Amino acid sequence: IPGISLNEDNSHYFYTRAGRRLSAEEVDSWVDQYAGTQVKELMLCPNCMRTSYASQVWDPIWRGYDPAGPDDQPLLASLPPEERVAARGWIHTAWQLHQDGIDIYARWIRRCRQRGISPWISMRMNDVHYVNDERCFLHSEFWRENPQLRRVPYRFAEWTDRAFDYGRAEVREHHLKLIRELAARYDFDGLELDWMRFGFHFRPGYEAEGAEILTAFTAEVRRLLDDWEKRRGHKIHLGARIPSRPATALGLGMDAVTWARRGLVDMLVITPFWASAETDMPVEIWRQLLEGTGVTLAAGLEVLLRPYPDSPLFQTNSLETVRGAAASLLDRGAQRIYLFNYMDSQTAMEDLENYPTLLREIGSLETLAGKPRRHVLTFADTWAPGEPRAIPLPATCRPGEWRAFRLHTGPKPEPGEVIAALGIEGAIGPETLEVRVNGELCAFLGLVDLSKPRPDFPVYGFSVPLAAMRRGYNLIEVTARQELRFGWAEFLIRP
Amino acid sequence: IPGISLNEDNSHYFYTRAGRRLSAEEVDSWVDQYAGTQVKELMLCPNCMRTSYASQVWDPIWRGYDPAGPDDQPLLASLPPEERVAARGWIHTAWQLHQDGIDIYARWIRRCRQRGISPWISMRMNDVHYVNDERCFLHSEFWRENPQLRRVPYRFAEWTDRAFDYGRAEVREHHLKLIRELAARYDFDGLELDWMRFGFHFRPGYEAEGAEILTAFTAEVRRLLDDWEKRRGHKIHLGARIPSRPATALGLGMDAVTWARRGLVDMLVITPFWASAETDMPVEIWRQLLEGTGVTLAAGLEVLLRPYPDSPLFQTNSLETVRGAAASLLDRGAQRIYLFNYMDSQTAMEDLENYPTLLREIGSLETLAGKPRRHVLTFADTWAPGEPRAIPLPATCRPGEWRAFRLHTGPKPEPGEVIAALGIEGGVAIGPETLEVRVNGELCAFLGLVDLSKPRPDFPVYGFSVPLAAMRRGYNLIEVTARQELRFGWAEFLIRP
Ligand SMILES: O=C(CO)N[C@H]1[C@H]([C@H](O)[C@H](O)CO)O[C@](O)(C(=O)O)C[C@@H]1O
Ligand SMILES: O=C(CO)N[C@H]1[C@H]([C@H](O)[C@H](O)CO)O[C@](O)(C(=O)O)C[C@@H]1O
Repeated sequence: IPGISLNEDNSHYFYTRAGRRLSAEEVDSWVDQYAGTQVKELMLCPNCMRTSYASQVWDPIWRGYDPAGPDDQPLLASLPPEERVAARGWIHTAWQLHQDGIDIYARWIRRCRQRGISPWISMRMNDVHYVNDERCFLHSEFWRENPQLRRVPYRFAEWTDRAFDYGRAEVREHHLKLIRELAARYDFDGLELDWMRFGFHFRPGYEAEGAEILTAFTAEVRRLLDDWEKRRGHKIHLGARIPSRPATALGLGMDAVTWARRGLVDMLVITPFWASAETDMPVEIWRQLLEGTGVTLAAGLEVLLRPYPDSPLFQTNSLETVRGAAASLLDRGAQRIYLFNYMDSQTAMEDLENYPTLLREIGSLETLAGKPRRHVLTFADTWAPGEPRAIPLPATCRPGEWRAFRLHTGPKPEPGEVIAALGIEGAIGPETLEVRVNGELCAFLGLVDLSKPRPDFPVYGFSVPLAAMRRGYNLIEVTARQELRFGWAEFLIRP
Repeated sequence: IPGISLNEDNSHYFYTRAGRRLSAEEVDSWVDQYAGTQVKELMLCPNCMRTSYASQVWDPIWRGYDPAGPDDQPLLASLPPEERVAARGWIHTAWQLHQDGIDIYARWIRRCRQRGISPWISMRMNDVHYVNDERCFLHSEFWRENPQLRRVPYRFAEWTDRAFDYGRAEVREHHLKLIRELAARYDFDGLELDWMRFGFHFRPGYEAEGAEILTAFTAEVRRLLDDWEKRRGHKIHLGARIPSRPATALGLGMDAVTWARRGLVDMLVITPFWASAETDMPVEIWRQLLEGTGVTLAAGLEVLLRPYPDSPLFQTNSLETVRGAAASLLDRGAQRIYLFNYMDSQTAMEDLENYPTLLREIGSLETLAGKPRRHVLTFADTWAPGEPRAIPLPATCRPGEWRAFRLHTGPKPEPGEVIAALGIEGGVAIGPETLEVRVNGELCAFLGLVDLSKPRPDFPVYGFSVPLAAMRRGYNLIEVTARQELRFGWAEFLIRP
């Protein structure tokens, strides 16, 4: 079966377990929820601009920390009073584990290997959370002291504006120092260069030179791990997270076809940044690009599910919507489903009771088969600077005009019900819309009470004749008698 | 050098030479203007829904024609009186040629090799001109009698709604009858399948089964040409015209990577349909996709240059703007520049005096190098039904907001002037500090209003002096912020040593 790669971020475990002395036994139990599922690999993130373990070459999260002191101390001063409580949870929990001689990543790796999971280290290569606050606890003293090493000096409109420029040798050396320590300190099966935090690593306009620079950096990483294979006596993998379309990937200085062909990486994770999980990604094109290279292609899901970038909705995926994306992507040739931000609490799916069910279904077409699923239209949140953007929603239809929406619904539906659903933003009757799926007339059903995630405007349901649906993309065509704007579209498949 | 491939359409010669009695010598003389140029292959197109030659298996353009009759005769009755004169120039020149025992395509093929040019035939697979007019002279009787074989029966909002559905067996057989006759009648160096007239071949939603079907159809074509290889005593090439981006090509049922890997085709032309040349096409991606297949990748240019699909401007490329596109696409790895609608008259660049210079320059970075060129921002006119569209212009900038435009300018600039030029739509006057323009992060000095040569917008264009050493090989980034709300309708890089 393809199976699941699940990412545990750098902060979550420390935020959620704060205020309790953690025993080695408890730390170990975290790995156990993942045993005997479709999870093949845990990607354990130990860093932002700072480490959550006791690094000797970077700043740990607790550098500057007074354990005994009040919340209002120099490290937390720049935060509002209530946000210091959460930040100090992370800082104090990670500190107290060090004090107790517990290395969390050393214990998780060891427990993974007992429970038949492959343990990975995922490194955040260029995290910029809260760089609007130059005094923030989670920035490195290296970032604070070296404003000249940033990507964009002439403006500050986005956090990525203040990310590090890997065009600079001092910047590449800074990140290679952590990878050198991480190789030494931890015997992991694989290192995953998480380029997708936050995906922007070069001066605007120098991305072509950047592609050469990143390919050369990757080669140095692979050479280092080749040396640790001998010391460690087992193969060590190298993977990377990159954008969802191949033109955007190259446009952000990530030429992965070259990394693959030169044998530098053996896994690639195509993924959005954050704003929504892309239900539509061109997997088939990447498979053709990567033919013969021995690289596993993983399709990355994010937790949010949102219809367009300006939407005020911030709801997460549900078991049904993840079943929809999983079936789609596996059908298109994904060799792994990768879950970022699907954790056991706080940053997680809102229907959390379904978590164990999810970890045992979405890694295979046979386990998803004949279970209800939802294929929601969304959008690509990440484009190279000045690259034309393609955003389906929202969509206006004037009187007598036609609008089409293609949605990837993966395997041909089993015997059962198929609904096409359309949310209208801003007053329709049953004859205002004519809806066809693959040419075929769909019967009006009336208003549909959607489970979360759902818009906050009316959703109208159309009955699709079962035999209309095909394998892969499905085409919703509509014409309106009155001017309307669409803000949501999905297929629901219910055997 | 990569060189040029140049497409002569099915109608143009007959339109422009109408009302002269043509001799064999004159007919031969057409090829001669392409001799001693960077043109390597003439793509000769003999068909729409009707052939311009005397077919035995399809309708010639003159089926139903009364040579002696008046303009107002059955074949032309459906047309406005003025439009009848031009239509009949096409029908009567193609008819008279046949009456005088001249097969125009036989003669062009022969002359081509006398002149060192490789001659190709280029078939239009699904032309739909004027299908709003059910009684139009240039439709096949097969098309008129078989409305059930069209793509879309539930509406007529575009010509492509009445295109044929290649998902049907009877449609494939109809187009395979023409290929079988073309391979028998003409000794060509290769056949091009022109899928991009007009690009839409399948019922909306069935493009996945369409891909499997067109791959098998391409496999039958290749197998048939393998047979003719032994009869003709030399190699016959098979090529196709496909969309500009791999996701759209597959979405319209064209899996060219499979055609290339299975050895079905040895040339692919990536191209827009019509509405504008694309100056930005992902050549480098296609090159990675086709690696190890020996397929010749050609970048197709169209004659129109327009900034956005809803623009009312209909101006053609200039020598400078083709220099621009050509340099960009070669720099990116195009193994040929392919010209569509760049004829010798009527359907032609507006600066026609510069056509001989064009056919001697755009074929190599060496012959383009140091020469004035323009790199204009446009748009891709063709997307798969319901595929989201990425259109850069027009672009609104609110006060203190930033907008970026990435323009592919191919080779680094030689010692000279580089200008970023930006057209502002609407009735709003800017000051010289209204805009802040950066290229690859570097400030560009306001130059004032630019008087662009055609093609150009009908709204003010402002020029910014780019520091030379800012510019890089490949994509170059324009970043703009405005102190007042503005809409951009035009962007370019002008590079003049
Ligand atoms: O906000 C929290 C928990 O309070 N953690 C966030 C977490 C957090 O801000 C970082 O781990 C800080 O280094 O960041 C992410 O992992 C992310 O980058 O997508 C999402 C997660 O919700
Ligand atoms: O309209 C005319 C004749 O004046 N020729 C047009 C020509 C013409 O309509 C067709 O050859 C008729 O089948 O079509 C094209 O080649 C085209 O498809 O882009 C354009 C060309 O300008």
